[PDB]
Amino acid sequence: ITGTSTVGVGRGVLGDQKNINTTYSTYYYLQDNTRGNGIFTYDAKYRTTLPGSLWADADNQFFASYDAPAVDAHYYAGVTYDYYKNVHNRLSYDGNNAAIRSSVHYSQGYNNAFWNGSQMVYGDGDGQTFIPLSGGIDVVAHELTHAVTDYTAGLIYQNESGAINEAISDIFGTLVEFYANKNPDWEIGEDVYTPGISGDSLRSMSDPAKYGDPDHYSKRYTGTQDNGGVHINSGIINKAAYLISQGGTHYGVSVVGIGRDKLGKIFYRALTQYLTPTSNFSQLRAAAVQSATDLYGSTSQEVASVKQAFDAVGVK
Ligand SMILES: O[C@@H]1[C@@H](O)[C@H](O)OC[C@H]1O
Ligand SMILES: O[C@@H]1[C@@H](O)[C@H](O)OC[C@H]1O
Ligand SMILES: O[C@@H]1[C@@H](O)[C@H](O)OC[C@H]1O
Ligand SMILES: O[C@@H]1[C@@H](O)[C@H](O)OC[C@H]1O
Ligand SMILES: [Ca+2]
Ligand SMILES: [Ca+2]
Ligand SMILES: [Ca+2]
Ligand SMILES: [Ca+2]
Ligand SMILES: [Zn+2]
Repeated sequence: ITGTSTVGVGRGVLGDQKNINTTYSTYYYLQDNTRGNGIFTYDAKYRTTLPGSLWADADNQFFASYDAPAVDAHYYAGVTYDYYKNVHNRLSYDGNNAAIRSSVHYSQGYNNAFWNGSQMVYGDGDGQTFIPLSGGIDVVAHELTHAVTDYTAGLIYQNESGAINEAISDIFGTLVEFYANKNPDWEIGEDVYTPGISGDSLRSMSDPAKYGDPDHYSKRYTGTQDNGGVHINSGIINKAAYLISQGGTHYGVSVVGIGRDKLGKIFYRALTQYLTPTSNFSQLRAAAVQSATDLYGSTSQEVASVKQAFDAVGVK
């Protein structure tokens, strides 16, 4: 909508207060004009018609329980935009400041979030498996990274290319979480997963096997569930990325960590320069090696650590 840019305040899913960029035109809309061509947050009103209604508020104060998922989807979309612009010089998910749109209150008791090819969508959870999923910055960044992937490598969402697609979203979801620097970890979804169970998460990058996901290529799932296990075999790549950044000895193979920033530069370059829709795990290794070579040289520790990490998870 056309209006004047202003700043509101509210509370997110976890009860934390934050300011949000809004637009005033009779009502205050969750429309942030300070980033690219706008960040727009919508209310699906417990239905599945998308995008729903652009979120309208009468007084620019968003402290109602019903407001919280919108606050966080809107705010964390902005953080993720900032990450890609400030860290990778990428303007929104298409590189040309495409508008970022998010809908919350999707359906009833919906225990998931997703990028639908045009926008992000967040369920409220059922209060047992999940609370509203936009409360997790790694979830928000995970989904928006799917958009980045769709506009760059275009990894098909099945089998190994789909598992890479998932891992990329977990990797940059985590790197955005570290970028914002509020309780950062190498776990996925911990902030919105199982409110009645402490210390758990949906996936682990540091130890995928914690939740039954493979941490080595020999353990990859080869059935048909989950589009060929795209959320399962992602653990193999998540572990490799974790090792590149943090180091460790995995199945007896030692990896010297090079830190989160260099992990991001290597995998972002791989994603945007070398990966293709049909890339498999072995092609990802080559892409990451070439990216590290571009950035730091063929004889660098960085290239060495990329090789060790993929060796450690059995990807040749
Ligand atoms: O879980 C939902 C909650 O996030 C919202 O605030 O009010 C409706 C609930 O279904
Ligand atoms: O209570 C909710 C209210 O906060 C919102 O503004 O409109 C929908 C209602 O369910
Ligand atoms: O607020 C209620 C919400 O919790 C549920 O998801 O659908 C019915 C609504 O009235
Ligand atoms: O999937 C397994 C899980 O069920 C168990 O609790 O801990 C080990 C995991 O491999
Ligand atoms: Ca209000
Ligand atoms: Ca965390
Ligand atoms: Ca996390
Ligand atoms: Ca939990
Ligand atoms: Zn995903």
